[PDB]
Amino acid sequence: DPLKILANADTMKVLGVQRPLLQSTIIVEKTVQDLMNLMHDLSAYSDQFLNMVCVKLQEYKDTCSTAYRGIVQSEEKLVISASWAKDDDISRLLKSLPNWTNMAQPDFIRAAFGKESEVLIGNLGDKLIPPQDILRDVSDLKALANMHESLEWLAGRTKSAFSSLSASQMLSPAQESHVNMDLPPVSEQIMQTLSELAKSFQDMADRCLLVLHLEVRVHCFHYLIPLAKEGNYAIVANVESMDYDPLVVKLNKDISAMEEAMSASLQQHKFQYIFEGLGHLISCILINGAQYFRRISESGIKKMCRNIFVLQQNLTNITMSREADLDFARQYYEMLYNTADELLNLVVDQGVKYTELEYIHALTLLHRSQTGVGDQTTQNTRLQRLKEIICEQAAIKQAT
Repeated sequence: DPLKILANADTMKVLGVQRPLLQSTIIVEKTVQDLMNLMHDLSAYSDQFLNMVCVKLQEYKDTCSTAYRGIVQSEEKLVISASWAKDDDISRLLKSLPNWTNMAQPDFIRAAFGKESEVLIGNLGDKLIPPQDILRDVSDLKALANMHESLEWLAGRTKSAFSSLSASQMLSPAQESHVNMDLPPVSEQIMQTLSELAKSFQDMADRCLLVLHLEVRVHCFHYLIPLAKEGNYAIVANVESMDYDPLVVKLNKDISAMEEAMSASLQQHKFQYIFEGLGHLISCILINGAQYFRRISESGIKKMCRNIFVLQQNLTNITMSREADLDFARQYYEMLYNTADELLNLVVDQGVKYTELEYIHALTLLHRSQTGVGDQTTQNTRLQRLKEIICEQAAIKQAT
C-alpha cells in the first residue's frame, strides 16, 4: 500500500513538485505540519507535540523499510543490486564518483564510468545471474523510483522543521558563558531524534536510487554473459541476413521498459544517472566476453555487430547522445575478420588500442577458430611475437 497510491496532480502543484509523490508521504507530512502548527499556539505542550512528530515519522520510516525489503528480498536474501548498495565499501565508492556527486549540476565522468565498469566486470564478468538475483517486474522498479523521490522530499521537509526549531533557539559559543539559561523550547534530544529521522529518510532515498542504478547494470550481465557461451557465433553462412541474438533483443526491451518507468517517476538528472554509462559497461562486457567464445566465425562477428548496433540505437535514443564506447566494442570484433597474421600487422600499422590481454585473447580466439595458421609451434611463435610488438610500441611511446 504505502508505495502504490500516488498523490493527485493538484497536490503536486500545491507543493510545487513536478514528480509523483506517494500519498502516504503526503499524509505523514501533513500530520507533522499540523503538529508543528499547534506547538506555536499551545506552546505549553510543545514537547508532547514534538514527541508525536518523531513517533509518526519513526512509524513511517519503519513502514517504508518494511516495504523496501519486500521488493528487494527474493529467496530469503537480497538481489544483487540491493546487496551491493547495502555494502559499505561498494556504496562508498559509488557515492564518491562524479556521476553521483555532480548528479544535479548541469573526461572526468567518463573515467568514473570506467571505475564502475571495472568493479562490475571484475565481480560479474564471468557469472551466470539466476532469475532470483534480479528484479524483473518494472512495478518493483517503479515502487523504488518514487520511494526515492518521496523520501527525498520528506527528508527536505523534515530538515526544514528541524532547522526552524534550531534557528529559534540557537546560541553562539560566546553566549553560553552568560547568565540567562532561559529555557530551550525544545530539548536537545528531540532535536537529535528529529534531525536523524531527516538523515534516515535521505539515506533510504539514496539507497533506492543506488539500487535502481545498479539493477539495470546487473540486467546487462544477466542477458549478455550467456551471449558468448551460446555456440551460435561459429556458424558458416555464405549469405548474410538480419539474424541477431534474442538475448540482445530481450535486453533492449528490458532497458526500454525500465526507461519508460523511470522517466515518469524520477527527476531528469536521476534518470540520466541510471542510463548514462550503460554504453561503456556494455562495451566492456562484450570486449571482455570474447575470451569465452570457443569458436568465432565471420557470420558470428556480423551478428555481434548487429547486436551492438541494435543496442547502440536504443541507448543513443535514451541518453540523447551516441554511446561511442559501443563503437570501440564493434571495432574490437571487426579485428576478428583478419587472419592471425593480419591482426599482428594491424597492431604494427595503427598502434595499440586495446589492453594487452584483450589483444592476446583476440589472437587466441582466432587460433581456436581459424585454419590459416597450422601447427601449435607457429601459434606459440605468433603469440610471443604479438607480445613483442606490444612491448616495442610501449617502450617507443614512453621515450617520445
